[PDB]
Amino acid sequence: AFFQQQQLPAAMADTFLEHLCLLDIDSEPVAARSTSIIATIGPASRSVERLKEMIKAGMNIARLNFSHGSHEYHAESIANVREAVESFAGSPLSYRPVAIALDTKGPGSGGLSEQDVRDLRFGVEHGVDIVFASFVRKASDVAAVRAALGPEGHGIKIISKIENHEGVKRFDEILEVSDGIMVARGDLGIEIPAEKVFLAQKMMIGRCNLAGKPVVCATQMLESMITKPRPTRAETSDVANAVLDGADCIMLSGETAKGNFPVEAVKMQHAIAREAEAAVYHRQLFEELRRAAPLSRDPTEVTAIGAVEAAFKCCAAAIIVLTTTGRSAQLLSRYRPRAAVIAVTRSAQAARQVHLCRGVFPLLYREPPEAIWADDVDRRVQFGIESGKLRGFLRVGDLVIVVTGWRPGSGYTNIMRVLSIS
Amino acid sequence: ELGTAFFQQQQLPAAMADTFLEHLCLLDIDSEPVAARSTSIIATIGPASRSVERLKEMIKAGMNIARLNFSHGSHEYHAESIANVREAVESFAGSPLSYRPVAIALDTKGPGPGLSEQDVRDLRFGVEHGVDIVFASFVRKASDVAAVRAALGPEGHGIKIISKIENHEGVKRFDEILEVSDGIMVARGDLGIEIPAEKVFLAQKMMIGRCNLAGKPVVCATQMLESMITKPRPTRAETSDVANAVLDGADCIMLSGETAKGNFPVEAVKMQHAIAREAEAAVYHRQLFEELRRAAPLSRDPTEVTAIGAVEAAFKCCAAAIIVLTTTGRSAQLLSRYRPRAAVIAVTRSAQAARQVHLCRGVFPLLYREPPEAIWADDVDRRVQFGIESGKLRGFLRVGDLVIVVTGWRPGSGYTNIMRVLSIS
Amino acid sequence: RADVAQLTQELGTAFFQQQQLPAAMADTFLEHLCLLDIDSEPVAARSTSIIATIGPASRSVERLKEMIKAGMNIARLNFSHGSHEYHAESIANVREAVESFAGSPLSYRPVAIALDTKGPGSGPGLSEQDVRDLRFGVEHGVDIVFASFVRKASDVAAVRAALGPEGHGIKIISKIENHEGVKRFDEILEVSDGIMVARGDLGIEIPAEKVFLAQKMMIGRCNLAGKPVVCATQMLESMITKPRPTRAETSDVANAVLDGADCIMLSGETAKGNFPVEAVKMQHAIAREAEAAVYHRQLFEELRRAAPLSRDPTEVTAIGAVEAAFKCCAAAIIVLTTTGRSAQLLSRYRPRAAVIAVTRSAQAARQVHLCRGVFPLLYREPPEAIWADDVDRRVQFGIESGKLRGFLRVGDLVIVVTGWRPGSGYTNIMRVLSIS
Amino acid sequence: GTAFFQQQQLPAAMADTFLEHLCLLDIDSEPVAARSTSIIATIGPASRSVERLKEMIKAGMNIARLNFSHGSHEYHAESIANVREAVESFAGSPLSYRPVAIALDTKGPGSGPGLSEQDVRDLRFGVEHGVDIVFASFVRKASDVAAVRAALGPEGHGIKIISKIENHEGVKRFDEILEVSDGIMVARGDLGIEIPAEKVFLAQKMMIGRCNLAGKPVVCATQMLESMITKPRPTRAETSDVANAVLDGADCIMLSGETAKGNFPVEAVKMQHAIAREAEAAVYHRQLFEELRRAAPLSRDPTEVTAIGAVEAAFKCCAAAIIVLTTTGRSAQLLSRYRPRAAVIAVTRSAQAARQVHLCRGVFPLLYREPPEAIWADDVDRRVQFGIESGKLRGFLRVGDLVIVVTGWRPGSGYTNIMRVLSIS
Ligand SMILES: O=S(=O)(NCc1ccc(Cc2ccc(O)c(O)c2)cc1)c1ccccc1
Ligand SMILES: O=S(=O)(NCc1ccc(Cc2ccc(O)c(O)c2)cc1)c1ccccc1
Ligand SMILES: O=P(O)(O)OC[C@H]1O[C@](O)(COP(=O)(O)O)[C@@H](O)[C@@H]1O
Ligand SMILES: O=P(O)(O)OC[C@H]1O[C@](O)(COP(=O)(O)O)[C@@H](O)[C@@H]1O
Ligand SMILES: O=P(O)(O)OC[C@H]1O[C@](O)(COP(=O)(O)O)[C@@H](O)[C@@H]1O
Ligand SMILES: O=P(O)(O)OC[C@H]1O[C@](O)(COP(=O)(O)O)[C@@H](O)[C@@H]1O
Ligand SMILES: O=C([O-])C(=O)[O-]
Ligand SMILES: O=C([O-])C(=O)[O-]
Ligand SMILES: O=C([O-])C(=O)[O-]
Ligand SMILES: O=C([O-])C(=O)[O-]
Ligand SMILES: [K+]
Ligand SMILES: [K+]
Ligand SMILES: [K+]
Ligand SMILES: [K+]
Ligand SMILES: [Mg+2]
Ligand SMILES: [Mg+2]
Ligand SMILES: [Mg+2]
Ligand SMILES: [Mg+2]
Repeated sequence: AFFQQQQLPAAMADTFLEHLCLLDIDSEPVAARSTSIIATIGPASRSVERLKEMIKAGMNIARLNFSHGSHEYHAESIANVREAVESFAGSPLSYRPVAIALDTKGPGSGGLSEQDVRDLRFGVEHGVDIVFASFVRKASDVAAVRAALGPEGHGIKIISKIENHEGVKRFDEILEVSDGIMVARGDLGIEIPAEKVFLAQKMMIGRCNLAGKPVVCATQMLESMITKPRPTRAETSDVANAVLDGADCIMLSGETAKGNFPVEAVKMQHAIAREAEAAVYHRQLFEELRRAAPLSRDPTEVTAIGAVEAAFKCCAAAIIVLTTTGRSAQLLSRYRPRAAVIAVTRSAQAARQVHLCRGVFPLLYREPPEAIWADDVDRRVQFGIESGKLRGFLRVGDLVIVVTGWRPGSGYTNIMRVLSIS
Repeated sequence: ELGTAFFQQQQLPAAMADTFLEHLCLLDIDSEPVAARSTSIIATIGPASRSVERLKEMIKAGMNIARLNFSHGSHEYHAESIANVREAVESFAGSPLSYRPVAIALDTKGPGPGLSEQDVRDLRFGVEHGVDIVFASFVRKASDVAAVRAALGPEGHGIKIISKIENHEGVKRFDEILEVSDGIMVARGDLGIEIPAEKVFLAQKMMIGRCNLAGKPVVCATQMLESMITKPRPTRAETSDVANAVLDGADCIMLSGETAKGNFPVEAVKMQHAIAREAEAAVYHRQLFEELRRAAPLSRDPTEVTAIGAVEAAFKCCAAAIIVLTTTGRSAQLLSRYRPRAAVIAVTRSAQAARQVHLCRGVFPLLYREPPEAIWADDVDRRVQFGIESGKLRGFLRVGDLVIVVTGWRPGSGYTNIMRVLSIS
Repeated sequence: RADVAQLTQELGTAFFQQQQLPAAMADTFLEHLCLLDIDSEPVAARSTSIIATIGPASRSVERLKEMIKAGMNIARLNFSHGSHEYHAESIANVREAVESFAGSPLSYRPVAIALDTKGPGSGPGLSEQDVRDLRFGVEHGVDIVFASFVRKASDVAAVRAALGPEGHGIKIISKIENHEGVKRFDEILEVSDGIMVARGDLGIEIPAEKVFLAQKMMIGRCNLAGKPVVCATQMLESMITKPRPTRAETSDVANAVLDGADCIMLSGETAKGNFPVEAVKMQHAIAREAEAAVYHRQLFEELRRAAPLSRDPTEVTAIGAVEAAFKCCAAAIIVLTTTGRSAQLLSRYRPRAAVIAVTRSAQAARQVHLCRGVFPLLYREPPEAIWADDVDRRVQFGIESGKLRGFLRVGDLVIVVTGWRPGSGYTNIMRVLSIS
Repeated sequence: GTAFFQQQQLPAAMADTFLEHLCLLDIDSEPVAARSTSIIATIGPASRSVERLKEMIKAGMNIARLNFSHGSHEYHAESIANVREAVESFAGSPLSYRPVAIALDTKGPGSGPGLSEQDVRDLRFGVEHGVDIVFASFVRKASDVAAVRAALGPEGHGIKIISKIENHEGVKRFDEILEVSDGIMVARGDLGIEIPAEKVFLAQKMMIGRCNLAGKPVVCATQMLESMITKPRPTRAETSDVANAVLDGADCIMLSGETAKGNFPVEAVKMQHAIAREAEAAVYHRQLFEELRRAAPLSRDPTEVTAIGAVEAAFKCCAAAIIVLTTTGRSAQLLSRYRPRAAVIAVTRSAQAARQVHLCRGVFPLLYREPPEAIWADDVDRRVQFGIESGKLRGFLRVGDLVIVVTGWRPGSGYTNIMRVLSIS
């Protein structure tokens, strides 16, 4: 029964053609949904009660579109998101962190506009986790956004939106200085021929996967759901193909901001992403990512590849990793393990931000500390196991890979352990 | 010899990549497509696309197959649509650069326990009106195909039966259906109501993969550019869907309400043409050819053996075309199954085979009507030169190019066994 | 170039020109061959063990010390000739030469003692002389038995029974020397600790032109099973009388290593020849060149694809450790082992990094020479009060001994493999450590 | 049949990995194909008798090597006459006649910087006596090859120059030497004294790999069966060395003292024949063909394009043979470079080309002696039928086998462009 589920016959295929031939509509997905969902907050999704339903449906990142609405409007949206998120904090083993992303208005006819400087300052003051920087055309645009965030915004992730020909042509220099990328297909589809957008999307996703940096696919993914309860056949195909392409996140704009079915749009992206993740041909994907990732003398990078290899060898249900900044979890995610990456962190901001990385499930640790550091580490690993059992990731008898470091503080991950559950 | 400009076009840097990941990383929006569009476009005929003048614009835009939906309209209405298609097609007979065959496909209303009475009558209408293809609705098992075949009667055994897979049973019994069918249509409209909407992409990719393995045509259909029924431009999901159906391996892509009743039928055809050309250049031929070769069983059939040798030879020299002489279309179909980048120019005396080979990706039919030469070898050479001169006129070939030529050792269908390398003079 | 660019700037272009590294980075086996370079010098310690047959040319204590220095790892006693008294004196001379280097535990070289049986002769199974010779082996503490003319699984069960309850730790290496042994190979390998491709008799029992097929098949199946395989007989035959071997002989040694042999053997070359020390030096020089020429990119990929999924934590840790070692160009993998098993499971994935096996068992230290790339370090300190401290001291002993021997250098990365509790069978941890 | 797929290591040939290919090698799986690696035997006192030479031709000797380091011109002229007399004693049965090449191995430069005066005289003797090949000793750079070519004069333009790599400089300047040479010899005797003995296998494997990539013949030489100079059977290292030279990709294997002066010249040839047949069946063609195709550059030469198409077609149908008509041997050499499992039966009228194609693995030369037919197409057909009749008599072909036939569009060398699938009747 285990080997009939989650497209495992198609996963064992010797060629990509045979993998396609073995895909089975009756093979049910079992793993938790790996690709994060970004939902744009607006009149249709602003209330606390509506936001609770969207969190339950699968929303991981709330997007604030600063092209419309005042600072007062956006501050109320942020407060409503935080109220809905904290309503589930009473059960720490099941609590789900939700990131808040600020999407800038952009440069308009201008570099960094004066409104963007004020909006970025608002973001830092309100503790946003991510900035989706509009119309990034070159590396100096990213440096300007970074400078506008100041010393208090050092920890905010900058995701550069590629929306025109120049952004595509200067992609490598933009990715180098960015934390990640958004394929902003709306403007991209007007700036370059509509029939070429799929080439830009596939190229950018491939380069972000190679760099190990998050990539978001955005705009018109389930467009018809703004007025209709069910999407078109092209829309479900688009969501599935963005996941198969290698996107870390998928996005909803008008579908959740102003449409009549915001919760249903989130549920639809969740249902498609789960099916598409099981249909990923891991045999070729892992081989290619492993071959292309450069040789490294960084112990976190070395431990990450060893852990992902070990996970595939034993069909590990999960890789439990301790992380301060999210970096150790991101380096595991870049190798696209089938095993869920359960990231145990004390940082509420890192817990929200790791939603940008495919297959990272953040757990915010709030248990009393242990006097002995080695005992504190072990208690965090047991917390990952207990949350994993409650959420359906793990069962007694499963094997897990545990990734830790040799001393406290960020940057010292160097250990991988094989553990039997219970 | 060819220049650096040649190797920058048609996604050639991405084509030379050693891995699929590197192939994706090398895709370039500035690398322009050069080859002729190989995925056929099926447009549904209706009130928005029935007039002779509108049909001429749709042929110019790229329509290769006209679909008649027998779920609506009388026999008289469909006979007038067929006459209008034929009138629009024959209006280009004066210019060899513009004349193109257009297939006519009858899409049945569907089943009741067996073949419905209306389907028996509609299939008989198809034979009487000389249709080329039947898109058989709601095929659930091999006996449904046998019933459609029997209803094509004494005169219509040459009509191609494309089975529409629209429900759970058709998906589960796919192998037995494909075995007795000429091809398959992934009919996503009903399929998306019969099975969970989130599973349709799995059924589409599986059916396309199995048809590619079997060397039989597969059509991707329904809601590909849906928003274009009322809007002049499609959504980002719609252009992505068309490109991904071509990258999946679909031989044909289809338009339904977009051309039958929408406000922009010509624009919908133009959009499918533009996307398909871009997506065909983005196909990773290096892995695709290797996998089709490895999966295809060994064969002692000379047509099959010649086809793989010709496709291998075409890749070796960057051949502009493979010119094949065919009476039934079979030798061209066996070349098409290996997905050459070279266009397959199929020269035939059969008007029906010329229309039907539009079902096979990358087959460009040329209908030959000259009186037959007394010496067979001279008649073969005249048809090969007709393919070369048509290719020159249409932009496929230039003097100095290399072409692969596929013929047989004697007249009649079934004897293809020869592959030649010719320098265009 | 992007996959090695940062490491090339850090370690230098000279590092990536040595040990056939340009040929190692090739995308195809054909390109790997085209890039093999006679100017690319080997750097790694020799990983294929050398078995030398003891005889009149190599029996003295002084001669044995030179053979240990030249690279002999396993001493073979051929029980087809010589009395029990003769073989007991050979064993005592080997042990005296081995213990003459015990003064420095960090450098000392364990040497295994292997008993090669006379065989069944015209009989159907275990002969009476073999029963007596196997009892002599147990009484004299031999580490390995090379069982002659093994034809079926019941032959190895008979050898096992003759070793008695006190010889349970002795490794049984089945010699495949005839058609039946080749045809029943799978059942023989299943119950054996390893195999010897005994080409002398095999080349008379089957057509001489088919021996290479049997050798390549048996080496491939042993590599797939993760069990040691020895290539034997006439590898450097002309060196019995000449100081230099023929072109076919150097080729044969290199190809046995490239095929995947864990051990290579010398018979008359060391037992009776005029150049026993030179024959050992020649096998050492060829094996180091051939080990660097192994196409690890395809070999590692194929060993992972063919090896079934495992729920054994030692097996899971071993593949993770070998993958980590390749990622950082690790100098060594340091492993703690009681029986040798954790080191054997690392060895089956054929890492380029040396596997430094730290053990308290003198017998396991001798026996791990059967596994390619395992360098045994015998730890003699009494146990620390706290088990975690005792584990740490053994890891540090491997590091310090490694540095003092040129295996490790300051700045190198090392992979360390340990377990969660004392006793054999609990290896489950892999650590990345920087050498300071 | 199942018996067919159990022979010639076919279970090991179908393996998905090289490791699984090794695990499936079977000592009971008998070789079926004809031996494709040529055997060069050095002529000396043990192999000069016309009667002894007839036995060596029957045992499998394809090339007779004359070592000009020993013996006078008078001695070598008698060797040549004895070889020719033994070879021509079988000319009375044209369907079984085996051509045998004559190769002149030069003394070398000695302590000098380039072409010695004795080599100039020996090379002139070679041209005057019609030798087919020159094995040029101690080639260190491209100018050494040009000097050998100049010494052959205007009448020796058709002689093949095989450069012997015997020292460090030859290995380091390998690429420039291969570029101007017809092929290479890995001369392990001197190479093993000029560089450390333990590094010779690296130079051998590298040079064989680069020659396979370039599509040029490579010879493995010296001490392959050394102990057979005095003993009836070789050592285990010697049989392994022969098998590994074939597995490495050598086109030819050589015997020196084993045939020139030893007591078992015929047995040494029989032993190389037996080992080479076993080793050729153990070649992992799945990976080898894939890598040769991937590495071989794109080509606009029709002979090269036809060759890859023909080899691909041969693998698809398990063709018993590829029958090629050739004037210079070039069309057969281009087929050989893709290492088909099918035997390349090369039909030629050139006695010299028939002798020289023995340098290319898997090429079986057939010398055609009939004068040209009046109709060129009939002359082509008669030569193809001669290849079939020779193949049937020699055991290469049987009724029911498929063969690939490679011809050109006009008489004269350089116009091969046709591949055809033929059933043996
Ligand atoms: O491992 S992957 O999932 N590769 C998917 C993939 C797609 C197309 C083809 C080429 C082909 C196209 C269509 C075919 O039907 C067919 O047989 C072959 C081969 C492989 C992967 C994904 C993302 C990044 C790296 C790697
Ligand atoms: O297709 S071939 O015959 N390749 C042979 C080959 C040998 C070793 C390995 C590396 C390895 C892998 C697995 C092993 O078991 C093992 O002993 C060594 C991989 C491939 C071929 C020959 C020549 C040129 C191109 C191609
Ligand atoms: O992923 P990051 O940010 O590098 O954090 C990993 C760090 O987490 C740990 O596992 C635990 O550290 P803390 O006890 O400081 O939380 C460290 O050993 C390791 O360096
Ligand atoms: O593709 P099909 O229908 O098998 O037809 C291929 C046939 O066409 C030819 O090339 C030409 O045949 P005709 O002269 O009869 O048209 C034959 O030699 C070959 O058998
Ligand atoms: O390779 P083996 O024989 O399984 O030994 C590995 C064992 O060695 C250890 O690392 C140390 O164990 P000891 O303290 O008993 O020597 C164990 O944790 C582990 O189980
Ligand atoms: O291999 P080569 O030397 O190019 O010879 C191939 C030539 O042989 C032929 O098949 C037959 O030519 P001939 O009739 O002159 O012998 C030509 O058509 C072709 O060009
Ligand atoms: O800004 C965006 O999100 C877009 O243009 O798609
Ligand atoms: O009939 C169709 O085309 C469908 O249901 O998609
Ligand atoms: O016994 C042996 O070692 C042999 O036969 O090779
Ligand atoms: O000259 C030769 O043949 C050699 O040195 O091997
Ligand atoms: K915005
Ligand atoms: K219909
Ligand atoms: K013995
Ligand atoms: K000479
Ligand atoms: Mg935008
Ligand atoms: Mg329908
Ligand atoms: Mg023996
Ligand atoms: Mg020499």
